[PDB]
Amino acid sequence: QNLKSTDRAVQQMLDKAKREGIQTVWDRYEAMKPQCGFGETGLCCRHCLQGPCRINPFGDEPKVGICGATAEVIVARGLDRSIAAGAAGHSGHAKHLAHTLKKAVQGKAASYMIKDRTKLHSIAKRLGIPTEGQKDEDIALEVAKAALADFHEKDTPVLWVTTVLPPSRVKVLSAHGLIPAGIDHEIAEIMHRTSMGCDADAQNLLLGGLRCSLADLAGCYMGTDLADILFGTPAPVVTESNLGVLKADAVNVAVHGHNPVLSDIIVSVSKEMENEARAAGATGINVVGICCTGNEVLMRHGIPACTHSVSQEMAMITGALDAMILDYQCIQPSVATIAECTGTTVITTMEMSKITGATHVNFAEEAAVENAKQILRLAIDTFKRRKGKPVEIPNIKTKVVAGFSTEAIINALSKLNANDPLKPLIDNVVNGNIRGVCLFAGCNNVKVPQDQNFTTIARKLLKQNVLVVATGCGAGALMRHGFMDPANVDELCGDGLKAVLTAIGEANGLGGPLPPVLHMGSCVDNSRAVALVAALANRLGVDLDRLPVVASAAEWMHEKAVAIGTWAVTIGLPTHIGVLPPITGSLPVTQILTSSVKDITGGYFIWELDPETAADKLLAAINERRAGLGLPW
Amino acid sequence: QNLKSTDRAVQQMLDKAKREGIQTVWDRYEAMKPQCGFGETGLCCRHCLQGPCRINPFGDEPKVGICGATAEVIVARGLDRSIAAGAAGHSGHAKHLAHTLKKAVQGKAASYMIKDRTKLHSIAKRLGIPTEGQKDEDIALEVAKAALADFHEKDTPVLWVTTVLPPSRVKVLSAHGLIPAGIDHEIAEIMHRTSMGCDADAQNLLLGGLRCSLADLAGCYMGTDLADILFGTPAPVVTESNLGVLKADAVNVAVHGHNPVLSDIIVSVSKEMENEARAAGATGINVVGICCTGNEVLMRHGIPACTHSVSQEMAMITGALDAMILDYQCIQPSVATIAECTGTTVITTMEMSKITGATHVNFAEEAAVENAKQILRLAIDTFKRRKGKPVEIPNIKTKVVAGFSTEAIINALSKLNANDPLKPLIDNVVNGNIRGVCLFAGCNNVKVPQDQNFTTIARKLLKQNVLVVATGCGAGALMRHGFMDPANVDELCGDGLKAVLTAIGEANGLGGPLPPVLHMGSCVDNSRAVALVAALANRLGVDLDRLPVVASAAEWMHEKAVAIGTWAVTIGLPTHIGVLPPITGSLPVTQILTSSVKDITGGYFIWELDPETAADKLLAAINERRAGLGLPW
Ligand code: SF4
Ligand code: SF4
Ligand code: FES
Ligand code: FES
Ligand SMILES: [Fe+3]
Ligand SMILES: [Fe+3]
Repeated sequence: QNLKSTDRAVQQMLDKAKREGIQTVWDRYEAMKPQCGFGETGLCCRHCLQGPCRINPFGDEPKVGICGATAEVIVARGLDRSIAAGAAGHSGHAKHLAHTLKKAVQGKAASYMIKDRTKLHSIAKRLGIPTEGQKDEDIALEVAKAALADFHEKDTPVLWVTTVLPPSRVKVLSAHGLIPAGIDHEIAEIMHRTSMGCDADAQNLLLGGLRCSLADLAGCYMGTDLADILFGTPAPVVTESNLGVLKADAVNVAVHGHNPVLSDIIVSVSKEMENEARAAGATGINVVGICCTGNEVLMRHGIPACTHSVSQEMAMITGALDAMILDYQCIQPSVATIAECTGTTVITTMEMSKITGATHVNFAEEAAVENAKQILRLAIDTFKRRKGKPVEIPNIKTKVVAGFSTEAIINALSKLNANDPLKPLIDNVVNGNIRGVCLFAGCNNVKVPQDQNFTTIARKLLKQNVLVVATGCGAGALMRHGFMDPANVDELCGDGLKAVLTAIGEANGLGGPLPPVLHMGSCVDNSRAVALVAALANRLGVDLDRLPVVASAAEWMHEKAVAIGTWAVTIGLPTHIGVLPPITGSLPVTQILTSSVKDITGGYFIWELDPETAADKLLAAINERRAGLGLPW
Repeated sequence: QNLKSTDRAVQQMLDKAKREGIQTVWDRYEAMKPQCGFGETGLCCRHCLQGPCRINPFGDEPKVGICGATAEVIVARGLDRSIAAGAAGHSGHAKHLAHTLKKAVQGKAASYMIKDRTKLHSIAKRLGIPTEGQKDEDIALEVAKAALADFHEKDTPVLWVTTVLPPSRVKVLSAHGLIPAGIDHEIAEIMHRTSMGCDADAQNLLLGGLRCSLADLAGCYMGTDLADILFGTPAPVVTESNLGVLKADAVNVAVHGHNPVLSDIIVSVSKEMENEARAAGATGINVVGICCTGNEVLMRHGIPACTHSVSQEMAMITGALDAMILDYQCIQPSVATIAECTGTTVITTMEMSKITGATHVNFAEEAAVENAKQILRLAIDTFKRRKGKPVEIPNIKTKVVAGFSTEAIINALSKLNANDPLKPLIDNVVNGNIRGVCLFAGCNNVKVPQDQNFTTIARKLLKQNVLVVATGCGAGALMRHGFMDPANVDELCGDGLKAVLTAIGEANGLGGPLPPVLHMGSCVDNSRAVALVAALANRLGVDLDRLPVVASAAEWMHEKAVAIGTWAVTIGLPTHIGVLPPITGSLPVTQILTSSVKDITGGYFIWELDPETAADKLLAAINERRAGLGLPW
């Protein structure tokens, strides 16, 4: 079972699933072996009804697509569509939040409001929206309208690219024609250019994909911006993670998906309803998080994280999960079938994300509190039906200190230097206490024993004094293995890094260090790491491709994560990936993405299966950046 | 060779390609056999890096995707993305024309202008744009701005859906939530909902696809609208088709692709340059058409059609094609490799559609005449290099009467009834002279002997008095086999149909009938058949799913054609397809698309391999509609 997951709670539920005959993601993976080598290498195309076409990676025919498409065109077209799909997910999330903010300040959804007035005004300043003499509701309406305008062509490019990156970076991108004209405009243009008998030049195609990945960055950044306005900017919090946060005597309700627009309301209304749950025999309503919508309410409210990604079925296997409330993205559709065995009420809430066999509740922001009550009452009914039923909740959980928004990080640093908060961080980079910065991002993948790459790489970087920040299911992996617990700083961190975490924590009224890893939030909150790295770059007067900053999508899965990895390279970062993407069938495309993209953006993909080898390559990349600044290493 | 193409000129060039060792699309198809059965059935998914996943159509495992996706989810997701890709192609074409019209009336591209003032004003009326007291350039600017606004969400739905379909049809679509909110909005939403861990309900997924297909209809209709404003509404013309329109002593220049924005200019400037071509020893510049941009300038200017679709390489094999001028879509990238053997100068012109090994000329509307000259001079240089070289142009061509825009059809009918032009057509439907209407649309496909389905089905429908209209490469197939020559009416048409074609032609100052098939233009000009059928429906006071009107995408290939077939079903038409789409792996999805979609839109797909059987099923569908109106049959 430790070949499936390094998480001991997950291993325990795998034993239970095995003996109850419940099929899991790992079983479905095993039944799929051996996987198709054409798809694995990227040498398959189904973009027209003359296909499917394939190309032998080596040997005799087929050597070319029926229309004449070469291996390098087929590979670049397939990658481009996965970037566009990722952009469409992060774009759709941001768009829904834009409509919510607009409804809120137009008096149409009273359950929503401007919660962070500081954030609203700083965004409006960043966009060049006039604030002084304006009402908040009119500033916010201007911000929401500007958000919606970035989806289509207009007289400006996408402002959620051009106003978030260092001006030098924008000029480098603009010189290569890489600035997006509109978010949905770029998504559609990718789909057009990759359809049959259109773009057939690998380099032209990949430049389109880099541009589409910045459309995805815009959507990430807009989603983070709008969610902070509506629900508050995260600040440091303490909570717990892993399956042991479930409680047998409570109504256990998981929020699962990505968009917190309803899950933040569920959090609020669930407090309002403890009495109704006590009347059914529960201690209360135990809201817990799965995947990124769980990260959202962990970051803002300290909702304990139940589990993540590949292991999400295991929360049901406990027998104690009474409801699973879904919005969209990364939800294994298997949860709807598994619920018939485990008793869980699986509930979809979004018009464009339904699952056959789940109960659907048509959430509308105008009726959000009423919907949350209808939903939580289904959860209460479910808890009643398992009166007397035995549960197996693994008694396994970790302490999690989280909530490190970029504003929180700057604020924490300001306690060492009030008027120059970034300087203490840069000082310890220069003198070697901080070797560099590594962002862990992206999913788990069934192909990789769960969390194995994240923890192995992080363990080695931390001992080498790398400052480690994490998002999404990378934060999930680290948090479930103790990397967000300050009590483990002594074990995990080098002396230089420990010294810095201790000074910052001691200066923030804690008598203890910051945690070994800084949790910066959900996948769209990868935009927070951009805001931090960009601010560091602007303070040093250099572009991002000169900073000792790297990223590792160590176990990545989703098209969303492919987009993120690509815009990490596009904004200038050495970017490690721990699962082969479908590009090895084309050496020219692999060469572009792993080497020659350096000459365009200064970033590049680092393709490494072995996590120990990956850590060495990440340290080498961090150290080359150090040498380019003339730092010792 | 007749197993590859029923076109005798194509067969002759296949012999030449074979003996010169030049590989063709048919050779590349043969080298790809046997094709992958998982892809053929739709039972493959690569939407995340845990894949590729596949499902055995029958037998033991794998039975489900790794994430839990069922066969019906995987099949519906794959179809949805092909619809979105099609929508993005027709959308991009329309969008480029919208920007061109805006540049033209803003004084920025003097090579473009309002050429059809009648069309501009009728579109503006249809959209509710005020005309009286307004300048043309300000009406047109309003029309262009409204075109661009249909790509994103606004306070109205896509007007290029709601103002083009009968009001009853709009209410039926609106009741099922099928009206698009924005063209690129729907494309992105499809990409989101079909990414991993999102929509997992076949019916929900397919309803999204029907809505996205109407986004494609909007783009088709907008593209036709804008092209008519800019370049003129087609009116009946006489020309020729097939490889024999090439001339050994001329500079033979093919316009190839879909967007006529440059190819219409090439037509104009090529006249301006006969002397420069004569100075190099040519008789002149012989502009000919390939695929839909060729249809565009055939419809408006009588440019002879050289060839289409699957056979496009054959035009090069003659040795006489000096230049091939490409915009985008349906261009076999093989033309760039083949040119090294045949001497042809292959020229790309659009930023997002390049082909490795082709010469790229960066066309801009602001510099259109200068670009056309640079391009035509490359063609002249090429003609010089083949001085004395022998060519093999098959002496095979047909007479083509074309240009039947919906306005041209109404005008032609008006000569039988000035104030009620549709009535003569409806009269002969009622009394049986016209059994019904069949639209042939879409591509050729290497899987089907070229043109075999189109001609076989058309031959049987025409003898049964069906009025046949055609677009795209369906018009190409019919025109290259003599179906657009009035001299063949006696051979091809039933007595009822012949009587009507004769009366209309005789009443239009011809002493001869209309051609056996009415050529209504390019693939976006499928919107013209919609405008005609909608006008017929509005005149009878019924919805389109009550008219004896069918469609046949008899040899379809492109994702664009998948979108068209889907919106033909969505607007209510029985729609035959001649190549299996990747849906047979899911019986529930096949049942929805072939039967139960009837209960939503009244249209349905007719899946039939055998063209003789297809003609019977199309006649049966036409005759059931007749019976529903109480007509004899
Ligand atoms: S687009 Fe080309 S390579 Fe892809 S399926 Fe069609 S013929 Fe094959
Ligand atoms: S989305 Fe599901 S079915 Fe598709 S590749 Fe990923 S795991 Fe497999
Ligand atoms: S041949 Fe297996 S992915 Fe297409
Ligand atoms: S297994 Fe062949 S199309 Fe994927
Ligand atoms: Fe996740
Ligand atoms: Fe074509």
